[PDB]
Amino acid sequence: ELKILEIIKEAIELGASDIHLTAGAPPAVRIDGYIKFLKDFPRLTPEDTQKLAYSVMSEKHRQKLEENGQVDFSFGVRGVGRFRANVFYQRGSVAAALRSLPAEIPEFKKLGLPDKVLELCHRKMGLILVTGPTGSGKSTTIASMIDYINQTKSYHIITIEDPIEYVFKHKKSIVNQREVGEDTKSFADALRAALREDPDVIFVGEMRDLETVETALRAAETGHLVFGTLHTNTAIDTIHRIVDIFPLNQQEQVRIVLSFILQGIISQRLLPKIGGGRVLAYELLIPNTAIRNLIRENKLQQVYSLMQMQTMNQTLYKLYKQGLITLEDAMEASPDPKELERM
Amino acid sequence: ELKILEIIKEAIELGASDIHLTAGAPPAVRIDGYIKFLKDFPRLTPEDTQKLAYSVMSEKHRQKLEENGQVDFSFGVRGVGRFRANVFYQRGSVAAALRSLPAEIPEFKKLGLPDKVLELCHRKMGLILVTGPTGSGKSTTIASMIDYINQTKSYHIITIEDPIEYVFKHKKSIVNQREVGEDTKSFADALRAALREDPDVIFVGEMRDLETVETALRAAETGHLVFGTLHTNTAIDTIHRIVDIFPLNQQEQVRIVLSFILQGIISQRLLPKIGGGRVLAYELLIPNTAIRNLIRENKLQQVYSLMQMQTMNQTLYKLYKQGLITLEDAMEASPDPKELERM
Ligand SMILES: Nc1ncnc2c1ncn2[C@@H]1O[C@H](COP(=O)(O)OP(=O)(O)O)[C@@H](O)[C@H]1O
Ligand SMILES: Nc1ncnc2c1ncn2[C@@H]1O[C@H](COP(=O)(O)OP(=O)(O)O)[C@@H](O)[C@H]1O
Repeated sequence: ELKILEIIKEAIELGASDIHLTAGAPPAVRIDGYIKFLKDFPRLTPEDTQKLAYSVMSEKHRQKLEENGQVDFSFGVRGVGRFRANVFYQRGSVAAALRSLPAEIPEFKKLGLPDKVLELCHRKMGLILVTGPTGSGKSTTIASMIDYINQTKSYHIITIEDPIEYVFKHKKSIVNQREVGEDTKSFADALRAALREDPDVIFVGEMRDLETVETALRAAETGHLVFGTLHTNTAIDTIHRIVDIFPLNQQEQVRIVLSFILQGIISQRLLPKIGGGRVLAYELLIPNTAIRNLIRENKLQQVYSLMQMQTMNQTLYKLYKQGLITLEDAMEASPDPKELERM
Repeated sequence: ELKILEIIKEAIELGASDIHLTAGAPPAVRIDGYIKFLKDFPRLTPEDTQKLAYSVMSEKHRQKLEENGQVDFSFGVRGVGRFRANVFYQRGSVAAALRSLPAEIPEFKKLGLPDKVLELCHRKMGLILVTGPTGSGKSTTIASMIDYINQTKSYHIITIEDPIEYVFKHKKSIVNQREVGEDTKSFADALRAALREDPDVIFVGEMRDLETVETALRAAETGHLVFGTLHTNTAIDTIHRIVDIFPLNQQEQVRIVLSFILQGIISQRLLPKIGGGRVLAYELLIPNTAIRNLIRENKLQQVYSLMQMQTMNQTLYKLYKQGLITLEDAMEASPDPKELERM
């Protein structure tokens, strides 16, 4: 009767985002943001949610659920696509929460970014940054850029992910994708090796460690175009954030580096549309003659003024000068009420 | 059908720099900077890239690919020459990236350095430094110097490398080459022993550690001519860099030492030629009566002024006073626009 290899069917048939298997309820499913218990066939599940859970768990996983009452892993079904699971000892039993992994990568056009971004991928070496609150298109924006490359250039692209969100088909180039925690054990002892694996483009899924940003930066300035992703929210704060987290025995030299190596910056926030709902706000900073020198001299604040590539407001407005984002959401996402309200 | 001992053939036949074996593609190859998939015979490789990988891996290697998802090692084929590999768990499989190791050492003449450099090797003890951005001839410049010696002197030369780039034929002297990570486990507990092995010339491939530079310096001032390689870019900054990284309870005495022991300095940058492409820029500092005393008194900046052996610009120009390096690259490599532009 009960088979996870089939529970996933009725879920993918309804278009669920997440499916949850607990102990007292019948397999559940998250649809349109709601939790609905699919009693369609399965009945209140027994503490043998451990049975279904194993019909997916290897051994380095099943034993891991024992050291600590939980495991975070990804597995693939030849049926539909790939899923992300997280089994854990819930209330003296076993509970699982399978998510879903993107089988297809979006056409950069569909994203929303300008036709300027597709030029960054065409650079030769530097530090392309994509920042925003968790849930703002970062992953997608990156996979569209890394995939645009994989299509038009003859490179060996190397990505260090946790977990591998999007996957890549070998096209005009050879892609190598290592999952931090399954293929290596860190972004460092993986980015460290990326250095000596002849990769043309490196990719760190997350850069919240000194040593990580340390190398992400040493690599960016050694011949490779690296893509990094901080959780900031604006341009000014980004470049600021990375230089600040460095001992002050050369916080300026770092400003110097971040000025010779910074290839681009694109912060994002996913606001709603009076359509289906998704549209994207953002701030794009493409260094020039002045800002380059500015950053180094740290005449920061003043650089924001030269920004006639596009402040977050010249954008928070541009979406409304048409009829998409309402005035309040153009504020509940606006990095500054003051800058706007004058439009 | 598939045999790494043969994949290397078709690669060396095309003159590739790197060859890459991934999982979805057919063995690939990096030619003229490009990634080309040699479908010549091999077909889309199966996850049995682990089979080819092992037809090269010993045991202290195959097991190492298990502790961490990667191994960095060198192996030799009696066919052509020696190669550098780096196998790693890529996307739940195994991926390899074999490079290539120089079978022959260049005639010092072909390098580009003046006829002054070949005199340093003839000194009796001191600290010969070769610095530059990774990719500037350091390895080659050194192997040409260490080999010029091996040819004209009756010495026991000892080199501590990681990895052994160039190899040496016993000529008028006996060469000993230890690979850090295979023969010993460090530049220190290897340079420490070099001290008591009666070597005439010592060689540290990399000196980015206190203890390392500590001994590289204690050895240089104990009777041996040692060759070191920092990643700096100019003379002034070099000697500066090494003294600064020393607790300030005698940063001057260190300046003192670096002034009695500094035998020479030659920073490099590989610029392009309107020919095939490679020509070399550089800054050469051969201490004298003044600079010796200068360094100690730390009247640094002023020493740069006595430099009528050759500033980086008197060079960045000398290449152009002929017709090789264009004016902009004579700047995109120039350690200072100001110093030049007056030529
Ligand atoms: N530019 C965009 N426009 C509309 N929807 C987007 C855009 N970027 C991402 N999304 C959608 O938002 C969701 C999550 O985006 P994602 O990048 O995976 O989160 P994160 O920013 O943490 O990496 C996905 O369902 C994705 O399709
Ligand atoms: N003086 C030079 N002139 C022209 N080409 C050079 C010179 N020195 C090195 N090269 C070439 O540049 C490449 C790398 O130089 P190498 O010294 O091995 O890198 P690194 O500076 O990191 O040690 C090699 O292919 C080498 O033949």
